[PDB]
Amino acid sequence: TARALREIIRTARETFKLRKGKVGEPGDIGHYAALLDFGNFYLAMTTDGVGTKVLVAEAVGKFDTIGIDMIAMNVNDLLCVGAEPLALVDYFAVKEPNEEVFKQVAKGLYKGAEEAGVAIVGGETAVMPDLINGYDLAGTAIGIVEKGKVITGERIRPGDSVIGISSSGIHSNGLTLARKLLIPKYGLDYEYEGRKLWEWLLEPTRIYVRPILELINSVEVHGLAHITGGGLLNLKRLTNYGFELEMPPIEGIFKLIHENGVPLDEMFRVFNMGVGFIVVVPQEEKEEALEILSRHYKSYELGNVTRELGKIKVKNYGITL
Amino acid sequence: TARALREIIRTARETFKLRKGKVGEPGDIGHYAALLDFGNFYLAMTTDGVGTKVLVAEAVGKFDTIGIDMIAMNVNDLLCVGAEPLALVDYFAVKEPNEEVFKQVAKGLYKGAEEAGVAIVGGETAVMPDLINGYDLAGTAIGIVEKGKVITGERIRPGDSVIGISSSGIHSNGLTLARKLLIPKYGLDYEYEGRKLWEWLLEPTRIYVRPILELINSVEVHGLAHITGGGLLNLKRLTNYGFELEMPPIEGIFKLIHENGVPLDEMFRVFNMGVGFIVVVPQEEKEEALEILSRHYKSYELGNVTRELGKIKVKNYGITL
Ligand SMILES: Nc1ncnc2c1ncn2[C@@H]1O[C@H](COP(=O)(O)OP(=O)(O)O)[C@@H](O)[C@H]1O
Ligand SMILES: Nc1ncnc2c1ncn2[C@@H]1O[C@H](COP(=O)(O)OP(=O)(O)O)[C@@H](O)[C@H]1O
Ligand SMILES: [Mg+2]
Ligand SMILES: [Mg+2]
Ligand SMILES: [Mg+2]
Ligand SMILES: [Mg+2]
Repeated sequence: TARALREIIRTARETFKLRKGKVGEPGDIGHYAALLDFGNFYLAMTTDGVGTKVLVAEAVGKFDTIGIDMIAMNVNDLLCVGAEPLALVDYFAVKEPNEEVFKQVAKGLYKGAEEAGVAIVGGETAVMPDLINGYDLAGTAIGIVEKGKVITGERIRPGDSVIGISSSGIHSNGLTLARKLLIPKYGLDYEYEGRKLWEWLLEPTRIYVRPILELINSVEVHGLAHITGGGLLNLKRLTNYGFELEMPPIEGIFKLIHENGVPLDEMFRVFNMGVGFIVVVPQEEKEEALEILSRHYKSYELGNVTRELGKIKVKNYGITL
Repeated sequence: TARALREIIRTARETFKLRKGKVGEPGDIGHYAALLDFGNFYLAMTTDGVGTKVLVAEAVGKFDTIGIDMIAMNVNDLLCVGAEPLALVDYFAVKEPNEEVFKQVAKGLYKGAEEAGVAIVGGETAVMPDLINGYDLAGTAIGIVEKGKVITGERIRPGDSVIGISSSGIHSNGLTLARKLLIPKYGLDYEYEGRKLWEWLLEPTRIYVRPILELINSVEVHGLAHITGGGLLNLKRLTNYGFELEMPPIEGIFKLIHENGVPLDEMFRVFNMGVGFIVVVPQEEKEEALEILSRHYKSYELGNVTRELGKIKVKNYGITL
């Protein structure tokens, strides 16, 4: 996947000169959102989809929260440059204009937008049954960050505290491995800790806008990472320094996947393993940061930034990424 | 589709109040781009895909122009609120990450971006074979328009001049009808009026940024319409007044589609029929408008806006929409 993308990223970088010295001049590609220079402030913009989570929603006739996943995926990324989310458009590529599916999608769109503080300002509906085997929901979000208040991770230093905010569950990454591994063996109706497998797989992605905007307005923040594709590897997008981490107990759907033979190092690169968002703050700000985040969701002191460049050591599981 | 979309549109309008009085407060949904209030200017933002034209690219193995279709679909829509395109992200949802395909997609991306004057600032690559039967390429673009310079069509008045700019060909709408009607009977190698069927179907969408930016900076412009889905019906989005039009002769791929049994009333509602972009200007600007446009592409005085309401009379074809 990354080797195929090389040609597109290189070409994209060549277009940057088109907006040189002009409104909207961009930063580099590779971070959680693009930054566009509008003088006093940057506009941040990111585009992200839900993934094959939508195939579970279809089987049980419940798209009621898939719009939450879409909104969460986009606005949580905007947070990772320090931006306040403002607006979103949605791209709905569908096999058919199913009024039942669309009515369900609409319910979660409002719930998500209110929690994220964004207006849904437009969108695109593409009915292409020869191209789409289902209902693929994506979107694009923009937000604003003042010049001088971008948070890319360049301020991360060894000794910084690393704090994790609990995920609500599987979120929207790793669904293809989980679907292929569990559904044929167990059935979608398989009951695990009092909920059906489809409920574990469909649990809507958590939205972190309110705790993170409160955090960055109260304490000095050096890095912010939304845990999506790549798992804990997303931390290396913030800094060259290493991490020493104690990850929380493996529970819920992650335990079920693990007990079905996925190696532990693979799942910390694929699933969020209970931690959906990670923040990096100076050690002296650790307790206030935890107090702020713990108002909103269960949060963990995970560990510390080290001088072991490039390594992520999950000490309590004996895994090094 | 419009029926299935009612609950999504209704719900999206209910989210507008989340940004009431804040940066990014939106205008209404329904137009070619969303308008976001940033004080002295609006940010315009739109999201659009290529459509099943990608199936033709995949069947023949030629992907080096669908990046042009994507960028054209998005930046041409930005023009229709009077905005200058600035930046675009691409959403590439694929069955497989083929490096040859991606290498070609990147050539067309660069050419579209340079002609449109936009930087490609990021994007998203979703590998989902259970959900995608090919290579679906879409994107989101943003532009800027100063307060007091928004061109919505509200200034359109009876008597105004209606000018059409030629398309390059089929552009990116109606491909589902053209593919299903023509390929099984003729094959993609069939020769028609000097070109193969696949060349008729894959001709890249024209980009109108340079002629339209010159036009709005030179003359008074009352409305701008990019001719996409719905064909000439897109004029009804600008105004409730009527139109009296003479459309150019039926040529090339539209002629072959017509000869294969699609009535002209349907094709003026599906295909651009030779006109890719329409502008409405007061009659005293008509000749200067034609001068400017004709320096970029073949353009036509199509007709006038009428005091009569709601109808689009294509006079020389005896058709009323
Ligand atoms: N098709 C694409 N076109 C342009 N840039 C892309 C594309 N896919 C990914 N990128 C860029 O590569 C980086 C990694 O993106 P991704 O792997 O989706 O992670 P994330 O969503 O967390 O940024 C991002 O900065 C993104 O903008
Ligand atoms: N899935 C969606 N969610 C929100 N708004 C949508 C969606 N699909 C279409 N719209 C809105 O409907 C209007 C028409 O959309 P569309 O038919 O794609 O035409 P266009 O690209 O010419 O605006 C646009 O204002 C768009 O923002
Ligand atoms: Mg993302
Ligand atoms: Mg559209
Ligand atoms: Mg469009
Ligand atoms: Mg992404």
